[PDB]
Amino acid sequence: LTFCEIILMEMESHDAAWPFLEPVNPRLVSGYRRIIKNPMDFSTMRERLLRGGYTSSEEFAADALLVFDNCQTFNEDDSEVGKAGHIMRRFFESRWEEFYQ
Ligand SMILES: CN(C)CCn1c(=O)oc2ccc(NC(=O)c3ccc(=O)n(C)c3)cc21
Repeated sequence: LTFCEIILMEMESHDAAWPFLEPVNPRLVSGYRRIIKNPMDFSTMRERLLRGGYTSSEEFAADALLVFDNCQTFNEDDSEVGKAGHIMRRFFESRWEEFYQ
């Protein structure tokens, strides 16, 4: 899972990562809690990873993909947040394939 941490750090430093660094505060984003039932973000992933809460790379990847699937459900593809989610998903998938094929 050290390679999960490497990928997480690269995601956290990406130019398109800004929507995903911290949990969405649903008080500030109308409809978020109604539409997205299983929120996820990179800081929540980091807290779990550091504490040993992922028992396989698959569990970590499922949380990453949940970030991107939530983003695609909630936001238009041509919105700033939606565009960022598509970039981040492809970045994740590309880096993932280097360590986990
Ligand atoms: C103007 N506008 C494009 C940016 C505003 N803006 C900012 O200046 O700093 C931010 C920091 C975080 C957020 N996040 C969200 O808007 C959001 C909305 C739906 C969603 O699914 N996610 C994952 C994130 C927005 C901002």
